[PDB]
Amino acid sequence: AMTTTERWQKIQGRAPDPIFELAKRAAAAKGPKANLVIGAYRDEQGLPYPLRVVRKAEQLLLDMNLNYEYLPISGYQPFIDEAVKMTYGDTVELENLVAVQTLSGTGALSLGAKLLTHVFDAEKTPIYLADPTWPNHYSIVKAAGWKDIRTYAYYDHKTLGLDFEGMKKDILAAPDGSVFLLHQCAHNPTGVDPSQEQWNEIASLMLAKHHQVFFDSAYQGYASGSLDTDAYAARLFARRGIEVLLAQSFSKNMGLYSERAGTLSLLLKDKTKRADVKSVMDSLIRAEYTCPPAHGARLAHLILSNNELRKEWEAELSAMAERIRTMRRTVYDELLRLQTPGRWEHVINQIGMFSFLGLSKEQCEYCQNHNIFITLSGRANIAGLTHETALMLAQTINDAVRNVN
Amino acid sequence: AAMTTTERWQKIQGRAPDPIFELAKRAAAAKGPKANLVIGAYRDEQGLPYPLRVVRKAEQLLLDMNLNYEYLPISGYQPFIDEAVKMTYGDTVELENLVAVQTLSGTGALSLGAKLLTHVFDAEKTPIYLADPTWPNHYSIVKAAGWKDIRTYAYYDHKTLGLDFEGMKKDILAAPDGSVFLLHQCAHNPTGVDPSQEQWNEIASLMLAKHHQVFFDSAYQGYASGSLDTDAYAARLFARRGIEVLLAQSFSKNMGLYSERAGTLSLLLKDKTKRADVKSVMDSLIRAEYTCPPAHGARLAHLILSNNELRKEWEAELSAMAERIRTMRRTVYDELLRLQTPGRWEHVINQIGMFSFLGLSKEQCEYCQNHNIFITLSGRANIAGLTHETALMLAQTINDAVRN
Ligand SMILES: C[As](C)(=O)[O-]
Ligand SMILES: C[As](C)(=O)[O-]
Repeated sequence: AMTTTERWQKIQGRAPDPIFELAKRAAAAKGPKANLVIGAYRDEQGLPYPLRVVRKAEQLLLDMNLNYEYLPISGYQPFIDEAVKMTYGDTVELENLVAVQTLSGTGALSLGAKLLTHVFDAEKTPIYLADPTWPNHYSIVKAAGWKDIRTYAYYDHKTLGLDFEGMKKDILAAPDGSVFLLHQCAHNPTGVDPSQEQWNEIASLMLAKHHQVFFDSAYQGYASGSLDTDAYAARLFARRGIEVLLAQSFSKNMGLYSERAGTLSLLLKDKTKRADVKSVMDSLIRAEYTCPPAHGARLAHLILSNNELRKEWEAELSAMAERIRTMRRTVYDELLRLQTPGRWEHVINQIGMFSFLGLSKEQCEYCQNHNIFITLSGRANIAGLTHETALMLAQTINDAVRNVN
Repeated sequence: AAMTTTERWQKIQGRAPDPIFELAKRAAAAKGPKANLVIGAYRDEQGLPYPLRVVRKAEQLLLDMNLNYEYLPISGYQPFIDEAVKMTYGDTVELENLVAVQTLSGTGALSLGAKLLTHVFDAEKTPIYLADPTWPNHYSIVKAAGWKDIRTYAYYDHKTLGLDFEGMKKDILAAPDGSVFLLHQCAHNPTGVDPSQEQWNEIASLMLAKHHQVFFDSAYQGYASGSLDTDAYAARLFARRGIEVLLAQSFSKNMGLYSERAGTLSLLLKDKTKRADVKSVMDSLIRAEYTCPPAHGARLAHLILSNNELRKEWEAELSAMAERIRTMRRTVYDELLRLQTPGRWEHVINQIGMFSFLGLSKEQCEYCQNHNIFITLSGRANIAGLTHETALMLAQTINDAVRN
């Protein structure tokens, strides 16, 4: 603390991201293995799967010779409009909402959490996250300045299902005018979503308590294989009059992980305030990164907008969702043939890319040590499996259960 | 007292608009003959957006590589980082003794760097010094990163239209030891005024004696003079003088990659264990903001930096862009001489890079704007948006503004 060298010498290091680390360990791991850490889709051969429609869009886009001039702060409008239309339906009135392009879902979550501090007192108003949830959610929200982060009950670790009664109690027990970060479909990590009727009950509670709803929509398409089906909760909440804030990602459903394409949108009840909310969002973006990367949004716009590419895309995503169910069925069937102790129906009843297996930290540690790389919380990327490794996963679960529990 | 969400959203405070934004909009919508010289992007000799030929080549090469779209590491695409830092510092002892990450271009590196520095300095008490004048977004970025005592150092001499080097030195010395100084590495924005080599060396010495932290904004290497070496002088000199340089790098102007957002943040730091701690803070800050950076811009810049043939093509293509800006500076100058406009006008050809402080009063800049010559009220013009034709128009309108 006199020369700059001395000043830097005192910088406090930070722990590394456990997920991204484990994925690195898995990727380095030796013989036959299952790298099931990160939620990234793999094909039948277990290899990365750039979508055929994205390969088509690459060539279309290159032939068009668009320029590289700065986007507006808010980003590439053709993409934003199509993207909001994909989640809210061709019905949606673009004029009654505010929406910007973001750095995928993470970017929309960070941006939205910061925005909310201009409307709510982030020193006092709680923000509620699901129990359990993406551990990065807590980090993002905290970094954005939220000082009272809480949990709503969601998953029942005994029944390996939804704890809906606990969720309702926690919504009602929260102070009025709190923020709730909800998973729009394919809850991460549990893979269990409310029913349609349960979503409508949640909406009525959010209304009666004057809560702010923040949807995280990272997996639209993966809960059912159908984009329209999976948009049910967002569309319901819109129809019910909720001022929905929603963070959207194209990393998983279009496979654009590396290009960072997403949106942040707000259904603003008072149209005269749209300009003011846009001006805050734009100042937040301007002071971080000035404007977003164009390539991913340009690619996604072509795929959303063109009727042929859009239908090809939806068929490709439907097939992706179906390979995941086949993998679930393969693991489940093998768990039955080995007569592994316990119930395993949640492997096939859960939806999305993951299975939340319900194993102990020690059983998970066992798995990792036999080259089955699932998280310590028991989360497994089913979309990482091949027929070979789905069988290995079951065999290792069977071993872990019979030998540690 | 707001109760419903709609009532809370009702109370949100709109954030005042960028006056440059409003002017640029006026300029872009204007009919009739005009010169839109507001926003800082390169235009070619026909006044048009200029995708680089080497970037169009690299696009096709990348497509033919059949690459996937899987996440980059949090810190970004490491071959890009390595080539990017080798470009600014050269193939030298530095490359092993630094920490660097990919960022969302210069802006991203500036925000990340300003946040990072709050983990080494007390942003509540330690002053951070910006140039007088500077890019208005500098103030926004630092304020938003948490800096509470934002100050300025004398830089442009509004009388001489050159550098106020004595005043700069005085402010460097008068600041408390251990302050942060955000320096423009080359092509100062908005003025085009840069210190000489010998002046940069005096500055390095002052920074060492005062134990100031140096934060370089490096948005224009190569693009300023046409030479990557020339334009890297300050960074390399400061490195050689032993300064722990924090540096924000952009490929927006020098590769025309405005839309793809490719940049780096790097720190020169000797101890290897501490390099890894610094890294861990950079990665933590990234992760909570956007998880990892976009790949397409980084893959384009890496291929151009690394492919020996594209690298050579690019340096020639950049040299020609820089030359064309000088050419426009020369055209304006000659016309102002030709028209015998009152006053000194040599600053038009002594300034370097895209931007020029023309030296006009507010009333004269208003006159330019009302005659469809869109420069800012502080007299900033983007020389690089001129054509031979609008260069002459500018000089003639300046000559009218000055005369009435
Ligand atoms: C983790 As994401 C939705 O920012 O690719
Ligand atoms: C203005 As920039 C250096 O972030 O493209």
